Amino acid sequence: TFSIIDVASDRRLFNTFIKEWKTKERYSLALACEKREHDSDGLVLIGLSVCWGARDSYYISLQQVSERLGQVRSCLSRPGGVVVTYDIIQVYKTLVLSCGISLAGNCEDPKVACWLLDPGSEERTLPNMVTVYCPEELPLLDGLAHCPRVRAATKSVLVHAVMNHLTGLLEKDSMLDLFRSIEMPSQVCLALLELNGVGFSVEECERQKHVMQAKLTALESQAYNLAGHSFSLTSIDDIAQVLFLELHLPQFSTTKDILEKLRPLHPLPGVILEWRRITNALTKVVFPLQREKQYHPTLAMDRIYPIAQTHTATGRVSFTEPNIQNVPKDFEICMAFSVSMRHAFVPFSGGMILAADYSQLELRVLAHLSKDQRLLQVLNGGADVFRCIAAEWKGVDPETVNDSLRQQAKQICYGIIYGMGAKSLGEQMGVEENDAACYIESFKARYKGINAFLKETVKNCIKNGYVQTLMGRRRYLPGISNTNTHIKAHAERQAVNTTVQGSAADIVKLATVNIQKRLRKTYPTAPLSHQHTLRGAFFVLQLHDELIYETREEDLIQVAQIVKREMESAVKLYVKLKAKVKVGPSWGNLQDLDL
DNA sequence: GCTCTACGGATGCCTCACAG
DNA sequence: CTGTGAGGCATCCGTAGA
Ligand SMILES: Nc1nc2c(ncn2[C@H]2C[C@H](O)[C@@H](COP(=O)(O)OP(=O)(O)OP(=O)(O)O)O2)c(=O)[nH]1
Ligand SMILES: [Mg+2]
Repeated sequence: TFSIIDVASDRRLFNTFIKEWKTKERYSLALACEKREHDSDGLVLIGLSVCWGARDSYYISLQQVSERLGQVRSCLSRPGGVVVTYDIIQVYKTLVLSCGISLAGNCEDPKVACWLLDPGSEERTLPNMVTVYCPEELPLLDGLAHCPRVRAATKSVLVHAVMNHLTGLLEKDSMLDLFRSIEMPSQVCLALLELNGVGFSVEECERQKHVMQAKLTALESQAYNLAGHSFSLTSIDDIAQVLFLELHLPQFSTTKDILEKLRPLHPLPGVILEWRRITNALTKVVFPLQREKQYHPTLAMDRIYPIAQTHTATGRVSFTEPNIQNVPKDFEICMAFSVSMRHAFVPFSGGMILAADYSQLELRVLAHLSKDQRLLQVLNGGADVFRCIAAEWKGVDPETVNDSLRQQAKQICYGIIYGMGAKSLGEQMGVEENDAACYIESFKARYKGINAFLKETVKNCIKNGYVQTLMGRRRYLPGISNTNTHIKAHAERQAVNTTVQGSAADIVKLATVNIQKRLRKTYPTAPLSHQHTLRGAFFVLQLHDELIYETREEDLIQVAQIVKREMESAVKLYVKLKAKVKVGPSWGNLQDLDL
């Protein structure tokens, strides 16, 4: 019954297809691109194929008129009417960049359902899905020359069948409400983030690169003079020589975090550390971005377009190649220059970067999950828990806690929460093994609800094989009952961390979706992204709790109000989700906006 | 006895042509 | 006949963000 009839061949047939399509509560949509060139209509994208069910596929050719594209735009932009596509983000970007079509409404992606049912598994290709979840369609795998009219039909029907199976599988696991309402709208928001791209000035990048390269030459001159000869800084053998071979205390694994008893006294290891950061910064941001930089003519600027992965074990969002998330924070260079690779990321003319970062997000989520009344009452009163942790660690007043010293407190807190042992805590605090063990013991005793939550999460993981987040995501950890102690402990730490961190990721995704909905309510006429062609915000980057939006100068205040309200009202918990909003002329130049 | 990501570089065995 | 350099991947680790 596998049919590939072409609806876009007759006027009346196409009209009947459209009128039956607008009433379909759930259909499957597939791209059909004959990519003769690497983002066009009739040259790259050839058409769209549809599938309502019962092994039926209808093809809408975008080749040799525009009324078909107009009606497809009407159907795809809020015709119920859930459209399921394979790799929704790339499909959304292709539709936008080829025809300016925005998928508005309810969208679904079988990859997202497969990753919900097994976050730690491998990213199943569509045939891999048909060979696992829906074996009853294997003979249809033939059809993926490519002939994008047949590959699209086969992909659409297979995606429809696979998503129908995954719908029942999610209903069994009680993830369908989370999948339909939170996971997929977050994917559409990430597609909008990829379409927008983050602004990027080469002029700032060029001057930062020039200063960094001058510093690299100076550092090489120092290192070749500090030791006595001219070695190679990119080969581990040379660093394992001189250091650990002449005077320094230890093949030898010359890496970071051995700063103790090495970086003091002889200053060579500090120079090597600075050289390695600046070199990593260059070769992983500056060079990759200066070759991945693209020119937006309408904005008359340069933009970096990242690619989101979203197949994360804990529910986070990552980015490949450009790695805008991993762009380093500002660091100082002495003769003093300030390498701010984020400062190279800029809004359009007459616009401002707006960044809203969740304040102690995972602490609040852990307080809600554990129902720990102590933590709840501490963090509902406006107190900064990380500041107090740093203060009690160092004995200084909490109001005088450095941001760098607060990062160590954050690391200590989250590590203790997520299974850090006594040796690692001693390393990260400088205290002895016994002192670190007593610190973890008193931490669990003080926050009784948190320790009870950890033990109960481990026990329920052993009983069920999986852990669950605040909004229903399950991660299966078969190693929880493994006989080997190391694997069992790793699975325990992963279980607790997945619970809390996946809950935080769910909260962040829902906050992003709510912000986007409110922004579209407030600015219905604004463009959805920078590739749809001003007013509103644009969501140029996501930092796992932080949302960079790149708003207009006059709309800054209203956008900040909207963003703060939505990030605080995303989910109703026993905690308050205090969001910290900053604005500035650049990503690397942001000032706190107490609004 | 922190977790997550990507990613490149590094190990670390497994196997195949191969030259003796 | 057979060790074997080489290659061939398969993962592990370090490092930057979070
Ligand atoms: N296990 C672990 N998770 C971390 C660590 N640093 C950050 N994370 C996770 C937990 C945080 O809730 C989440 C968001 O990142 P941030 O570092 O910006 O922290 P948060 O928003 O919690 O606090 P702050 O923003 O400083 O008030 O990242 C770390 O050192 N260890
Ligand atoms: Mg934060």
